[PDB]
Amino acid sequence: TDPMVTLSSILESIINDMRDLPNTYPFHTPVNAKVVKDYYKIITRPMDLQTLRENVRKRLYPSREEFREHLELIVKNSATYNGPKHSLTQISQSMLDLCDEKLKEKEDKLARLEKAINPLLDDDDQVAFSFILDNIVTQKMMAVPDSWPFHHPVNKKFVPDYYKVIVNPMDLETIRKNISKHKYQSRESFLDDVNLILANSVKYNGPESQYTKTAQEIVNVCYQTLTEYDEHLTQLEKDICTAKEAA
Ligand SMILES: C[C@@H]1COCCN1c1cc(C2([S@](C)(=N)=O)CC2)nc(-c2cccc3ccccc23)n1
Repeated sequence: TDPMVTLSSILESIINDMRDLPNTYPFHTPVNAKVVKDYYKIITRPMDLQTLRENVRKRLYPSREEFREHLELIVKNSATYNGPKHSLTQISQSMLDLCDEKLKEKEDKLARLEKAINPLLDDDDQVAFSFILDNIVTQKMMAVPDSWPFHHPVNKKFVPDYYKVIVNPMDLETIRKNISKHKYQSRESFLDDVNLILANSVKYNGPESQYTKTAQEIVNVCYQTLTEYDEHLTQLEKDICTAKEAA
C-alpha cells in the first residue's frame, strides 16, 4: 500500500501507548491559554498529543525524526514553563522515553518505509553531502569563539521580545536537525539558513554589535570551508539532482 499510511499507523499506535502512561492527561490536549494566561508569552511552539495525532493524520510526518521533534516539544515546553524537575516534565519525559523504546523496536520497518516515502534518504550521495555539512557545522562553525548565542534557539522565557522582532529565527542546532533530515540538497539551501542567523543578529543586536561580529565569523568560516570542499560538494550536488530526477 501507501507507505505514508503504514508509517502514520505506526506513529498513531505510539501515541496510543504514550496516552496510556500514568498521569499524562495534562499533555493530551492543547494548553488552554485563557486559563494559563501567560502561556504564549513564555512558549513559542505549543504541542500536545491531540495536535500530534491530528498531524499524523494530516500526513505531516514522513519520518520518525519529524514526529519525534514535535513530541520532544512537549517535554521542552514543560521544562521551560513548569520547570525541568517538575512532575509534569518528568511525566512528559516518560512519554518521550516510551516513544524511543518503540522506535528502536521498529527501526528496520520504519527505515524501509522512510526510504520508500523519500528515496533520497537511501542515496549515498545525499548521505555523504549531509555528513560533510554536519561536520562544517560542528567542527568549524560551532568552534568559532563565543559562538554560544547561535548554537540553540533563543528561549523566549529568557528573552521575552525576541520572536516579536525575529519572526524567521534560525540557529545552528536547527540547521543540524535539518541536515539530519536531509533537508539540504545544495549549498545554496544550506546557506539560506546560515545567512539567516547573521541577518537575525543584525536585526536584533545591530550591525556593529559583538554578537553580529561573531555571527559574521560563523558565516565566513562556512564560506571558507565550503570553498575548500568545492569539487566534492559540486559532484555530490549533481548526483543528488540526478537521483531526485530519477525518482
Ligand atoms: C538574544 C541574544 C543576542 O542575539 C543572539 C541570541 N542571544 C541569546 C541566545 C541565547 C541562547 S538561549 C540560552 N537558549 O536563550 C541560545 C543560547 N541566550 C541568550 C541569553 C539568555 C539568558 C540571559 C542572557 C543574558 C545576556 C545575554 C544573553 C542571554 N541570548
